[PDB]
Amino acid sequence: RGSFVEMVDNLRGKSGQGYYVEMTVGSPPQTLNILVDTGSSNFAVGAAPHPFLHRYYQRQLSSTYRDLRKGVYVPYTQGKWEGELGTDLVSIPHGPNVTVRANIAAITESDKFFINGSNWEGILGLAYAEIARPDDSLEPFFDSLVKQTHVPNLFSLQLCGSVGGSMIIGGIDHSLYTGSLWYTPIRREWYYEVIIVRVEINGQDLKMDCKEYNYDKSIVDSGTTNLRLPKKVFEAAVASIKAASSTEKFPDGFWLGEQLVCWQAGTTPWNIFPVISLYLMGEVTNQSFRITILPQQYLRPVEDCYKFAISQSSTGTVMGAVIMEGFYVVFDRARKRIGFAVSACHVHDEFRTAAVEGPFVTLDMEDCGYN
Ligand SMILES: COc1ccc([C@]2(C)CCSC(N)=N2)cc1
Ligand code: NA
Ligand code: NA
Repeated sequence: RGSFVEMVDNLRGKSGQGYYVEMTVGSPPQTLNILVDTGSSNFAVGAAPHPFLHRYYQRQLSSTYRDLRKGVYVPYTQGKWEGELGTDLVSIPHGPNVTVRANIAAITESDKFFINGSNWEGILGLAYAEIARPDDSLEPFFDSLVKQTHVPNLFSLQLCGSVGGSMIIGGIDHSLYTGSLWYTPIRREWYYEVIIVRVEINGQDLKMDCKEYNYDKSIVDSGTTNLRLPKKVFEAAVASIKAASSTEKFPDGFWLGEQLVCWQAGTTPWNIFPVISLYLMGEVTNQSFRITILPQQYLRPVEDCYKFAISQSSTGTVMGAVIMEGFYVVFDRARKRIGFAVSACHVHDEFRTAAVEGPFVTLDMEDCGYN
């Protein structure tokens, strides 16, 4: 409890391409880099010599492999994969000293899923069984871990925006945040669903029915890069951010993420950009808190040039890496809640820092939840 030095700095990544942890599967162990994803629930790994992959899971080499004689087909908005299901022994070298039998989807065919140039070979869905493929009876990795060990039912993520960070399995490390942790209830155990109750751009409420903030859901997701907002909320938010920094101008498509923009090294005009504040439902009736992020978070370096790291959605609000890189995030599954605290590693300046502040009084927070 409280200190987990061995798991500190166990995540690596490429900006925009996610964060991965090193894992081992099978006996003797085969080492793989695995994408950490709080927005899905399958543990799936490449199992065939696709040209983009550095390595892949060779089942024939594992004496502890067991076939489930079951296929699974998984499409996305863009990507897709299919695989064969099985179980085998799994470890996290820079994690708790335990081994568990878990479900593994051996990816045998894929399309627009593996990234050419990326250093990961699979994906660890850390979300709940409800959203597992093909159905909720396929036990997700973290469930199996908790059932078979004395590892407490929680994990936390410190993503430092080339990129690095920490996944602390089964605990919290207090050296990874400053100030206090504030908690938001997980509304339902499927995705890590939460309720946003208010959005401010540089102090200014957007005066939207808060039900719009959560249409049709809001989630904390480490596998998505951007802050994603519902169309209606997105429109208002760009309108408000456009207005706050119309001191200078950029092409109209930049806000849609259809192009980039540049400045000279040493001094970028950070300060003409507004903070964004999300107010989250708190632990207590009529009590909320807020997290505030800097431009440093929603202006993502590309290569001194930056892309606009907020974009629209038809799936609800998605607090991707943009949000999460400002914060130490605790997925406290045991008490059905997500904790936020200001990250010890987050990218700030001499002027403003990311913030987690409360309590605030918000009435009718239940009305913001979409049914
Ligand atoms: C970078 O490759 C990825 C990342 C994430 C995902 C999924 C499984 C679906 C898209 S969004 C998400 N969090 N998880 C699928 C592929
Ligand atoms: Na247990
Ligand atoms: Na601390």
